[PDB]
Amino acid sequence: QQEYVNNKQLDCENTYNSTLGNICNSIPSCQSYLTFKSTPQFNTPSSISHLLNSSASLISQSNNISTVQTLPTDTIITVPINCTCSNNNTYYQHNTSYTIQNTGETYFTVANNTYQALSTCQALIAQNPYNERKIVRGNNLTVPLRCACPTKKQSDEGFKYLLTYLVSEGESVSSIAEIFNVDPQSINEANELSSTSFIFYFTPLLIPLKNEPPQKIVKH
Ligand SMILES: *[C@@H]1O[C@H](CO)[C@@H](O)[C@H](O)[C@H]1NC(C)=O
Ligand SMILES: *[C@@H]1O[C@H](CO)[C@@H](O)[C@H](O)[C@H]1NC(C)=O
Ligand SMILES: *[C@@H]1O[C@H](CO)[C@@H](O)[C@H](O)[C@H]1NC(C)=O
Ligand SMILES: *[C@@H]1O[C@H](CO)[C@@H](O)[C@H](O)[C@H]1NC(C)=O
Ligand SMILES: *[C@@H]1O[C@H](CO)[C@@H](O)[C@H](O)[C@H]1NC(C)=O
Ligand SMILES: *[C@@H]1O[C@H](CO)[C@@H](O)[C@H](O)[C@H]1NC(C)=O
Repeated sequence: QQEYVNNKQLDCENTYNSTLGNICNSIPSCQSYLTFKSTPQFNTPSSISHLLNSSASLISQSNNISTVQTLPTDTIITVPINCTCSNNNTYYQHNTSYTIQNTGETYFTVANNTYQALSTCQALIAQNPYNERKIVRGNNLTVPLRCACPTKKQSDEGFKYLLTYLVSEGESVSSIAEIFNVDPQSINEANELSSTSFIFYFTPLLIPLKNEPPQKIVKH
């Protein structure tokens, strides 16, 4: 289980435990997965791997695609990543780097737009030295991407991986669970939600997996 960010990552002026990162509460190193929607700029295994610090061969393997193909805009892909503990072993995160392309970008646009909510403004503020009001083109940010490793309880239940899923409008825990062939209660467990809680678009949600994720993700 990890606490759900619950749209606290919209409130960049305040610090919330969940927005600083998933807590290192299990094994210190594991294989994990992110998801990512291709865009005109990030439309190939090489460009996406560079942004997210994965490899083109891993993306090719996980999605059953060529390492050199383009992807139609808005294709959801899985991205295999290491997940390990960082910052005095406090957080599970996967580090990557991002150089600001245009002055005007902010910690929020980096976390929410460029990285599609795979990180948070608060984690970027906490883990970088730049004045949040004066970020400029060329600043090279460390971006702590959200991931986790299964807890002992989840492993005992048969979960091999956790995958960080990006919620879109019109999804429910049941529709997301159908993608991965898991019980939605296991998604609730993984995110410290109940069947009465809500999930929100443009937030990351951990999906516990018994097997590798499907090679093609279709929301509906
Ligand atoms: C956040 O975590 C710390 C230590 O883990 C502790 O203050 C408490 O459990 C949480 N509270 C707040 C206000 O963040
Ligand atoms: C995993 O960690 C190794 C060693 O730090 C690093 O070289 C590699 O880029 C990482 N790969 C992924 C997919 O996270
Ligand atoms: C990830 O980035 C943080 C913040 O700069 C750093 O403290 C940590 O050592 C990094 N972990 C790596 C590179 O494995
Ligand atoms: C990729 O992740 C590894 C740790 O797994 C880290 O050492 C390396 O600095 C990262 N690369 C980038 C470009 O941030
Ligand atoms: C967050 O990013 C999405 C694209 O991933 C964008 O559509 C949305 O406008 C951004 N959220 C805010 C509050 O600006
Ligand atoms: C930003 O830093 C990373 C390592 O933290 C490095 O791999 C990358 O080349 C740097 N970006 C630029 C544009 O120099």
